[PDB]
Amino acid sequence: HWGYGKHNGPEHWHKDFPIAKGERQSPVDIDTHTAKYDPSLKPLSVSYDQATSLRILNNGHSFQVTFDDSQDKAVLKGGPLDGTYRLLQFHFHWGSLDGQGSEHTVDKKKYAAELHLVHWNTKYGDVGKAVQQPDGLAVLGIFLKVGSAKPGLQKVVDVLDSIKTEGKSADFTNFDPRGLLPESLDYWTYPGSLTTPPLAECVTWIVLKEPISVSSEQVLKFRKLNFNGEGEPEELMVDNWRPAQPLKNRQIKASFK
Ligand SMILES: NS(=O)(=O)c1ccc(NC(=O)Nc2ccc(F)cc2)cc1
Ligand SMILES: [Zn+2]
Repeated sequence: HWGYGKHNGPEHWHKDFPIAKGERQSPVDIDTHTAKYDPSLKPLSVSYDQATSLRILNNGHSFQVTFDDSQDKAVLKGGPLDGTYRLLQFHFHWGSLDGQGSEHTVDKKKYAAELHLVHWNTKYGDVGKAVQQPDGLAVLGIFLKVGSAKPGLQKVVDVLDSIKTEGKSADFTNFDPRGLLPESLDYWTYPGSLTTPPLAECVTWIVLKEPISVSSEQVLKFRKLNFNGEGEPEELMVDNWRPAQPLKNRQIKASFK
């Protein structure tokens, strides 16, 4: 099926998911001097104090930390959003080299990785229903640059050895995702899509201005994961990012000046 290689990568996805060429595809380049400050945008409300992490898992295209989304526990609200969105999972996209790896870009600049905190609109009842709606998901995107270590990321780094290959998972309870956030919650926002198949056009994107810094040792451990399953020819899980897509008839709004 689909992946990030030369014969199944982003240039191939449209054949099984024709919405790949749709009108609100993600990621995009954020042109900072074309994004307009919108003074009617509210501050984001990130309420993660009650977050309950469950598992960490290699799904053959990234690794994901999953949360209990059966109650309002870890929710995103405010910003451009109406209503309440529950945190379901987070995952990353990263490169083979530090100059590439993010999905969104900023004035064509690529960061070393990008964190996606995936939330779904509780008015649709379950995530499967939400992905069929134009306002079903809100993904909070955070850029990673290589510099100083991110202490809140180390517990994730520590366990990646135990989920090296596709299909492996581990208990990952009591993880606090607040340790992955930068200081500022200033943000760009636009309407877009999932960046992996099925590429559904169901996402309000909220991309934070301020990257987090992670150490070279931390991102190196990302690069030691495998796309393949156990026992099969080792292909390093690197460059699992979709490139920027046409902005088409969309405006990116900034919450800052
Ligand atoms: N890389 S991204 O845009 O943040 C993203 C987030 C979520 C998905 N996929 C997803 O959530 N699928 C899903 C559908 C129904 C379910 F019940 C659960 C998951 C794909 C890309
Ligand atoms: Zn993602």
